[PDB]
Amino acid sequence: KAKELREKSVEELNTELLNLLREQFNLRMQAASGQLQQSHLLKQVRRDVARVKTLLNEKAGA
RNA sequence: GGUUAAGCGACUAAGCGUACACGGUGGAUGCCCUGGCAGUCAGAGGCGAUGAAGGACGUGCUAAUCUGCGAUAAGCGUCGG
Repeated sequence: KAKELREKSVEELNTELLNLLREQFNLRMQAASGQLQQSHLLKQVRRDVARVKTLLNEKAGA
């Protein structure tokens, strides 16, 4: 996914980041409620957030 | 054969002893090595304010401990195998 995400800019990657944070919250609410079933989506979204933050820190200037 | 008298007198085991058979307990002996000990031949001889040694807390689909890791948290990018 990093190859696709490198095309995006600092804005439109922050938007992506915030959207994955919203999705992570919603998955957390379903999971904690005990009505998620697909328990593996939490690993998927967390690693996606880590990827977006890595690309942000790369494009910051360092 | 009957009665009496005299003499002698086996068989008892509440428990115990010894022998043998079979058991219980217990964890020696034998065999074993993912642990150690002593060295040889090579390395390396340091880490730390770019925050160490060592820790607390946390981190999973996780209830706990160990291992790894640090709010990007059993992990993120890139390059090779």
